Amino acid sequence: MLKIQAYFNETADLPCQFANSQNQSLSELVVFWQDQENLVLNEVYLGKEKFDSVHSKYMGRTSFDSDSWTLRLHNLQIKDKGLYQCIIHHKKPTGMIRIHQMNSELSVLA
Repeated sequence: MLKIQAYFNETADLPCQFANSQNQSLSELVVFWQDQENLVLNEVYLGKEKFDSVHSKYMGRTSFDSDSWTLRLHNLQIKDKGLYQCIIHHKKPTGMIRIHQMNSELSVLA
């Protein structure tokens, strides 16, 4: 289990741990990040960020980097500690197929 540690009011990079052996391009994928309570942190629909699914709890605090397949969670709260998940779908003309998953344990120290 990937364990991350950051401090209160600081920042954290939640790793998606996607080698991309599938060699997909972002324009063909749908990337989601949700917390232990299945709340959306960030969503990148076929390459474009979609904020109408993001929970207010995260509005303005996330930023996804495709180069590293990492979501950056800003302005950490002691309440942000917990388990997070990266979920990547390959959107086929039909619908979607899940091709990846990873969890990260974020510890926020005061």
